[PDB]
Order: sequence, then C-alpha cells, then structure tokens
Amino acid sequence: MMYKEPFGVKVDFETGIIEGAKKSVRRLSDMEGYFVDERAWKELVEKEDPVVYEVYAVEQEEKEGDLNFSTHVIYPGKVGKEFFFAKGHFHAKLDRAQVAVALKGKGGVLMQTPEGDAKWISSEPGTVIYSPPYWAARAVNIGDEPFIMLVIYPADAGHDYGTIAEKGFSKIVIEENGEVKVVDNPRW
Amino acid sequence: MMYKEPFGVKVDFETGIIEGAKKSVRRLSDMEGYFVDERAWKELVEKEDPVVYEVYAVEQEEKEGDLNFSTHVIYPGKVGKEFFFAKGHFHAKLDRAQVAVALKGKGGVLMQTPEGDAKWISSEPGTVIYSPPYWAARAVNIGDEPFIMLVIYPADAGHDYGTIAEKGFSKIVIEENGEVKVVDNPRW
Repeated sequence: MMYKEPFGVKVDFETGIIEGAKKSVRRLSDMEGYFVDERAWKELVEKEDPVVYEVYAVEQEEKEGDLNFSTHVIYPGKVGKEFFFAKGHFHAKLDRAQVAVALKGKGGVLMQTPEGDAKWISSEPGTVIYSPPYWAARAVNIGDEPFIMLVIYPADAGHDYGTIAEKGFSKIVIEENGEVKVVDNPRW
Repeated sequence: MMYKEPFGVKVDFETGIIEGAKKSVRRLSDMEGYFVDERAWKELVEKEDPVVYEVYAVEQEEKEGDLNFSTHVIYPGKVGKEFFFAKGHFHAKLDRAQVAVALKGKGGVLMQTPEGDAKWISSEPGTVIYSPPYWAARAVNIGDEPFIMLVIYPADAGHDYGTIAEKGFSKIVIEENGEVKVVDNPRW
C-alpha cells in the first residue's frame, strides 16, 4: 500500500558530509545580531568572515508522520568569549520534537521554550539529546575541532528563525580563563 | 510555552545499551514461525535457545509530532542458511516513517510494503536508512559481530507485529557457500 522508495545514504562521521543532501553554509557575516559582542563580531567578519556552520539536510515533502534528517557541522571558534553555534529555530508547528545524536567533537545543545526557559545538555559522541515539543535547539561547539550532530526531525515541523533572530537565547555559552560557562544572556 | 524536560542519554556504540531504557530481549524461542527452516529452528532452540536481538527503547506518550528512539542490537547467527534478524512490524498508523543509523557491525535493512514489495539496503556503520511511510522494516545481521542500529520513529506510530508474524517478508536473506543472497521467500 505504498510507494516512496526507501534509500540509504552515507554520512561521513568525520566531516558531516552527506552526498546529494541540501547543503547550507552560514558564515559569520550571515549571523549578524546573534553574538553578544558586536564589536568582536564586526572585527572577525572584516578579518576573516569564517564559516560558522554547515547543514546537510535530507528532507521530504511536508507531510504528517514523515521524517527528515540532517547533519549540523559546527566549526570551532569564538566571537569574543562566545562559542560558535547554530542559529537555532522554533518549529513552525511548535509541538514537533527533534532528536540529535553527537557524532564527533566536543559540544552540546542549548534549548529554549517560547517563554525563554533554557536548558543546556552537553553531548560527547554517543550521546543522544531529546529536544521536546515546543523547544528551540541550538548546537554549540565548545572545542577545537568540528562538532557534528545527526538531527532527525518531523518532515512537517517547519522552521521559525525569526523569534530567535530578534531575541536570541536567554543563556549564552562562553569561555573565561579556561572555564566553560553557561550564563545569563546580558541582553535579556 | 512548554513543559517536557529535555534530556540526554548515552548510547554505547559497542553494545547498544542505553541505561534506563525499556529493554526487550527476544530469544530464538520467541521467534517461532519467523525463519524458513523450522527443523533448524527447533534444533537450535533445543540446544541453545540463543538471544537473537535486544531493543533498548526510549519512548514518549503517543502524541502527534513527538519522537521515540531505540537501539536494535542484532546478535550474529543463522537459522539454517538464514541470518538472525528483528521481527519486523508495520506501524499502527501506517503512514509513519522511520530513520535508522548503523552504529556497529555488518548488516542491513529489509523493508516491505503492505502488498509485499520488498527492498534490501545494506548499512555499514555511518549509513542512514530511510524507511518511508507504509513500509515495515527488519534489521538483519549478516556478519559475525553484533549489528547495532539507532532507530528514530514517531511517538504515535505504534506497532503492528501480527501481519509479519503470519506472512513474514517476501524475501529472505541467506548465505550459501560464502555468498550472501537476498532471495524470494519460498513460503510465498
């Protein structure tokens, strides 16, 4: 009683690349307003404009019950004290969850509710993170190598980047004197 | 605007174990009628009754949009010529898909539509297999070590084991003289 063809694809656990996937590259210049230290942001864009992260997505038509998957490859770096991260988004159908599996590197996921309650969970390779319905997720790279996650999410979840674009997350992930810290975002 | 708490859990890529997960163990005796060679089945049950596979499942309430995940650990072995495999099931809400990621070992996924059209896709570690809406999936271990997959599926998909329990899959995965073959199931 069905129809779509099953397929397999290789995921390179070392680079995060999925051949034939929709590839999205976001440089620091693509993330204006995302980091707390705007002066440090401007300076890094001017000097280098580094790739912050790549997404390789395998997506289906937006149909209830179906599933998408992608890799998030967060490159290592900081803007001032603040580690490189994915932009983060809510789902357009808010009550969709997502599951993320760490494949490589040192990092974690910062998650937030629509009211701004945040929670950080670290993820060494092998760790699976459950981001429940109504939460937005942001992978963060706290190490010196690429941090790579495999993310599975419902095909009808959609994306809402705008809320995060304007308000950010209520907590930030920084390093000071070798101490990785999750602290209140000053701009809240 | 929400509520469930995010969590992370470790998955041991070598054993497939998830601590605190719902653990299901199925021995050969639990799989009567699943293998083509009933005499070889009886003999192996009598001599040893080996564990065929384990599932470690992290499941949510059955709610649209939410997600479950589990590991399938298929132990190595054969019943006559036929490799050890998971039972296989359709989803109770048929149009739910699933995504499986190979973590360890040598194996693949055999999939079938409600009309019995089957497709085999091998999966070395690193391979992601997409089982579309309406398909039933069965992981098969074609090697000499445990074959382990991480499977993500919708929390409201449900399980329908009965169809497969009575009819099986239209193809079987066997080895003859060192040749791994996917052939027609004689009993169809």
